[PDB]
Amino acid sequence: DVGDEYEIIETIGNGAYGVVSSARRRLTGQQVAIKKIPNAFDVVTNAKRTLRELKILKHFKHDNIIAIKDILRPTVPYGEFKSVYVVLDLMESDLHQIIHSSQPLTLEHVRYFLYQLLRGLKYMHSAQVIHRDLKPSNLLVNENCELKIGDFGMARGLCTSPAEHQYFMTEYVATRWYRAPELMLSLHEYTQAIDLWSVGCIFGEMLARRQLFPGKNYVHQLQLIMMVLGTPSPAVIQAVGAERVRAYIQSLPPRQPVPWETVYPGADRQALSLLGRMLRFEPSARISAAAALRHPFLAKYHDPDDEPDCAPPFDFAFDREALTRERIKEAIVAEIEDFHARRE
Ligand SMILES: Cc1cc(Nc2nc(N)nn2C(=O)NC(C)C)ccc1Cl
Repeated sequence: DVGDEYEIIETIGNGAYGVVSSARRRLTGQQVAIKKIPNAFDVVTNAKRTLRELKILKHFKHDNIIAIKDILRPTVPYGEFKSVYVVLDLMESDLHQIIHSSQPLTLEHVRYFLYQLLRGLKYMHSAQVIHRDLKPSNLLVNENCELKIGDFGMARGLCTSPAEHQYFMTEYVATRWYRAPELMLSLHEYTQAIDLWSVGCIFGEMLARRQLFPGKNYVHQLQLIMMVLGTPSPAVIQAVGAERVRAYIQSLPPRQPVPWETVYPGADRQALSLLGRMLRFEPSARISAAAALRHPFLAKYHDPDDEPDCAPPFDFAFDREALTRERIKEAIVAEIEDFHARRE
């Protein structure tokens, strides 16, 4: 059941949320995507994640971030409510599908896709939200070339609970190929700078239409980053949590960084200038999303008056709480109610 307000067309694929249904609002004919989260309250970690995503997507109001158009209200008694139905914007493709296809992808495509990504990020980052899992598949693109950041399951603030495993096991946070050196190496510096490494990776991937660091495992991933970036500094090496990784990096002959001009021959000069400001071992050495929008490479689209920040910041306190499956269900049901009490 989809509240009798919608008409289901077909089951489509989604880069950010796996499998969704293309549908239409029966009154207006407006095309939408309907995500079903089956048995949503069965497992603690899944239930916590649904709550996190709902709170994050409700807090944001930005064209480059995926929006909740509607959330279906429980039709059955409370005890029987097991599946959540979320109405999202209908996004036909994603950046993974576009990069890795026979479709055009000129420097102008790259410039415009990076612009939309950084626009959405400047806003997200000012709310003290770190996506922590940016990748081409998570950057939804529609028929009108609108890029929208989706999939906030890995998202956290500047402060995290020690009660969760990823607080210590940072190398398991997100996707290997786009995972920031501070997460790979447990450098105890976890800011929005994490996302700018991932942006750099996506930027490189758009320029060559191939993954920049497609490591086969943990060590191989580090070897790939070090083949381009060179050996990390002694300060980065001293900050490495694990003794085996630290010893492994120290066991290697020194390597100087490879110029980006050698990595991407004949690629646009301003594109490579910006890329080098993102791909740095040191998180604090990286350009912020706001300063990147000021870079000459994005001058074409850059309008400071059309690139908002997000006020107030987003608070992750709800997520640090040890909540039972029932308490999470209660908090999700209260999000549905709030979403509806804020419209009417
Ligand atoms: C759009 C939206 C999506 C979710 N998705 C969600 N929650 C949980 N637990 N899994 N999940 C997935 O999308 N999983 C797939 C990747 C297989 C939750 C809330 C909202 Cl608003």
